[PDB]
Amino acid sequence: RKCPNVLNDPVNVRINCIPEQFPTEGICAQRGCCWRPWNDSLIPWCFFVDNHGYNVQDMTTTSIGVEAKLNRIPSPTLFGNDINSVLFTTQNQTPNRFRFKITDPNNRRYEVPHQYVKEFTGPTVSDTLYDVKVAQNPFSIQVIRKSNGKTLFDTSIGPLVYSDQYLQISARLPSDYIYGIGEQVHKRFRHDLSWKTWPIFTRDQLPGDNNNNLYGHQTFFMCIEDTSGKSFGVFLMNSNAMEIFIQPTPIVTYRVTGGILDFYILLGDTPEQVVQQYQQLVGLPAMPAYWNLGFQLSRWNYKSLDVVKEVVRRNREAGIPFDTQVTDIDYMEDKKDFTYDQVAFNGLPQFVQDLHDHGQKYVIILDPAISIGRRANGTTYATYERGNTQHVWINESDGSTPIIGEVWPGLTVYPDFTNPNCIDWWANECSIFHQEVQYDGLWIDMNEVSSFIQGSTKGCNVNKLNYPPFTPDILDKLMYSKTICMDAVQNWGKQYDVHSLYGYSMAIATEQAVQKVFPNKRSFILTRSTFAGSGRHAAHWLGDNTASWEQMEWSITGMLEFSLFGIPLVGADICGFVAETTEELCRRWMQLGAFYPFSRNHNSDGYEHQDPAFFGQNSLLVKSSRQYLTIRYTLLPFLYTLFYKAHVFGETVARPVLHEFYEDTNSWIEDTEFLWGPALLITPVLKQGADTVSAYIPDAIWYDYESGAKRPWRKQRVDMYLPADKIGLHLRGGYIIPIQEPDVTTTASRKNPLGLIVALGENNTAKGDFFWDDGETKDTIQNGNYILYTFSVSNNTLDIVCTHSSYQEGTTLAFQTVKILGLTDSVTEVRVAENNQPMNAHSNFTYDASNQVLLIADLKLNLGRNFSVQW
Ligand SMILES: *[C@@H]1O[C@H](CO)[C@@H](O[C@@H]2O[C@H](CO)[C@@H](O[C@@H]3O[C@H](CO)[C@@H](O)[C@H](O[C@H]4O[C@H](CO)[C@@H](O)[C@H](O)[C@@H]4O)[C@@H]3O)[C@H](O)[C@H]2NC(C)=O)[C@H](O)[C@H]1NC(C)=O
Ligand SMILES: *[C@@H]1O[C@H](CO)[C@@H](O[C@@H]2O[C@H](CO)[C@@H](O)[C@H](O)[C@H]2NC(C)=O)[C@H](O)[C@H]1NC(C)=O
Ligand SMILES: *[C@@H]1O[C@H](CO)[C@@H](O)[C@H](O)[C@H]1NC(C)=O
Ligand SMILES: *[C@@H]1O[C@H](CO)[C@@H](O)[C@H](O)[C@H]1NC(C)=O
Ligand SMILES: [Cl-]
Repeated sequence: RKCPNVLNDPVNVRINCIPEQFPTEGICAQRGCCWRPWNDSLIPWCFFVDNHGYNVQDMTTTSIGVEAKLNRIPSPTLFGNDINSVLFTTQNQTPNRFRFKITDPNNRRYEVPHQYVKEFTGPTVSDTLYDVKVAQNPFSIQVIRKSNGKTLFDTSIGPLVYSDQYLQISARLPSDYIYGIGEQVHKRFRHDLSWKTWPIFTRDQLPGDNNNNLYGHQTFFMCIEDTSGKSFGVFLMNSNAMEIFIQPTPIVTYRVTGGILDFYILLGDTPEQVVQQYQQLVGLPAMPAYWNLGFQLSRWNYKSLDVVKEVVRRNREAGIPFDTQVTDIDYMEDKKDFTYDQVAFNGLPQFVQDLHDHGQKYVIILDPAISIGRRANGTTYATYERGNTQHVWINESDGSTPIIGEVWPGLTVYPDFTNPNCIDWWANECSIFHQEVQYDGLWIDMNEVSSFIQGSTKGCNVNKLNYPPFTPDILDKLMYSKTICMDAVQNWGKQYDVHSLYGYSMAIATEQAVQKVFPNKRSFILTRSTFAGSGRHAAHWLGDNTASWEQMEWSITGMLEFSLFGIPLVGADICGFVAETTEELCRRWMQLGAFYPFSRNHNSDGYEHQDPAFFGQNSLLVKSSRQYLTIRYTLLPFLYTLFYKAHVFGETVARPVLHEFYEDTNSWIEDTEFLWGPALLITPVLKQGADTVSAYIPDAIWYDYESGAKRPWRKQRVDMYLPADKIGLHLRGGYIIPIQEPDVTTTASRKNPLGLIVALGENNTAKGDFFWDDGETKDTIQNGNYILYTFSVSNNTLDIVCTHSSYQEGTTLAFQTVKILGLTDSVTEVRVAENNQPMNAHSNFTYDASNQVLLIADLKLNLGRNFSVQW
């Protein structure tokens, strides 16, 4: 009896027993599964029922959870090499965090050498939010929210399959609303449940309208259980190539090509809390330098320093705020790291001095792969000589011959960033180069790792690693496609196991380079490839996008997913990397892009210039771009405080509407607009030819940003008028945000007067806060060298409370302007008290009753002190 008892079984709960090929009766019979072909090709024709799996043999309680020996039910194999006996272990890590793993007690299988996640042995946790039930015949696990008895994660729906190069487990989930998994192009933030496959294996590929695995390896996803906001997260700690399959019910199935099963289930009262718990586990995001938040200009192939200078000149002339000039691989001599082109980039050091004189920053690209060739003068490439002497390279399977691939400079060897000696070499290369070219930050690219020859110069050995028995739906269906051989050797292990950790290890390595090059500074690291917890070391951008309306639209989902992944400094190539942009598209994308946490206009090789001033000093594009970038720069104290909260508490920066308005099921699918923290709603034009956007307005009071006027919209879908020069910007009632008088660089804006915008809620209250430090020193938060404020308004009294003050230079700044929105009662008098001394009349205010706005001007409320302001 291989089949269910009823002839018309529930099809949505069929678990595919022939996941990898078109279903045939013979293969189904040979695998011992149930054959029932269907109306279509979405529903499985061959499925498992209870034919495969494991039984519990012995189970005992430990001080921190459970341990069960599992024995395999003696059925036919799927892909060979079954592990007959397996050890199931659980850990009640915190009240919100549950962990289980399934290992081989007789063979120490590959485990991810994560540099943050720690060994756990205690302390024993008395009151957990989760209950865990383990069924014995067959083996299954149920994770239950104790408060309402709701099962969150239920594996009894399918078998445990555990074999050397194929691991499989499924879980039924309690709601139809799931978010996360990457890096792929999802198009929609909320997951399509209709039989979708998501492959995960770091890969250099242009994002497009398909399910390809792209640059990062992110298994995390979360699920909102109900309108209460209760939510949970599922994280698999495994870096092997895999597929995540989603079907209606919903059921999620993992199909993984190696390693162990090591799952974390994370409970939260809200979706934001789930994300916070996730970051608590894998590592809180790095605090960026304040300048990282400035607008960046960039393109592949400016071709000469003369062109770079002209681009800089024209955008300065237009008054485009921008902190940073980025230079791509053309700055190098013949695309070799740690060189610059003495011909086309003659005078580069003096150009960097000019940037620095204008208070601007210079960022360079670095690729991991090192040329095996000579320099242009015929001399040895010292970077390679020194790498050879230090034995820093990834080796062939022989464990002694460096593997040769190909990238930009030609044939290349690959640093093993997991090797301590390689980290030192790299730090030393960055330091040597910084004496020649005084760059301020680093963009680390092609670190999947990418290769333009398949596997290596010698091809690949035909073995089980380069050609596994199960191949997930990865692009090309070939493990070593666009990368190095699976049997290549690193300090952390075989490429088969550690491939997806290359970008992760390189960011760690480059973080240590930064500490050598810029002692005790944050600098900037932008990475292409990421793994779980990469946000602790770097920023990310969505990679090599295209100049189309669709790609602009999809960038919001892309951004939001990385927020979930705890990589808050994220954005897309504004105006589009591949292809020529149009004036309309670039103007719209500049508006939206001013509100990416990471804001950079970047262009591919050979297409027309798309920096803002190129469209004309008097263009509508320059005017619109200058205006929204000035708004961005004005809001940087607010944005920066969000990054402080991400770094310390795991809160998101660019935030899904769902995170604030989960009580409203309309927010569950909302992905064409987003929030900065809880307080600012950004609604872009995303369709060619449009001056009107169908927008969902959540259940809050909203004030138009530019005019302060209350919108007559609440908890409704509106047709928002947004003509050519307008993007939708609304402030939410109940929040107080800090601002600073803007300038064209953050270097200048940081010296300017501060202000506060109070957007009053329904009961005329509001709250918020403000973090301020030197903007650059690593560990200011750890060492307590910062200023911290809370703000609170009720009944026409603003309280400004300094809860921490240990940054003397911050003290030279002052709040000089207070704006109150939605103020319904007239103002007779404004009074100010400092440090609980008596109130003095303040004469400079304007009460606009038509607009309900109170402007209080010419204040001098110095940072470091407490104030009260009454109207
Ligand atoms: C902002 O200012 C407004 C004034 O415009 C101010 O409103 C007042 O608040 C108090 C509450 O602190 C109200 O007093 C309550 O009145 C209701 C009847 O209307 C009673 O039910 C309440 O008694 C209960 O609660 C007490 C505890 O507060 C218990 O001791 C008692 O046994 C009862 O359980 C209570 O007396 C007052 O009526 C209003 N006035 C007006 C005009 O509405 C408001 O509190 C201020 N808001 C903030 C944020 O501070
Ligand atoms: C890759 O191959 C090189 C040898 O070509 C290995 O280099 C050794 O590195 C250690 C330092 O850690 C030296 O003490 C040895 O002398 C080196 N061996 C030789 C023969 O030069 C390197 O360890 C290999 N890397 C990996 C991870 O396999
Ligand atoms: C598929 O089959 C079932 C009964 O076997 C039927 O209810 C359903 O309508 C069929 N699907 C279609 C679209 O014909
Ligand atoms: C007060 O407002 C007036 C009106 O603009 C202005 O001229 C004056 O300089 C302001 N500032 C101070 C500090 O009083
Ligand atoms: Cl810095």
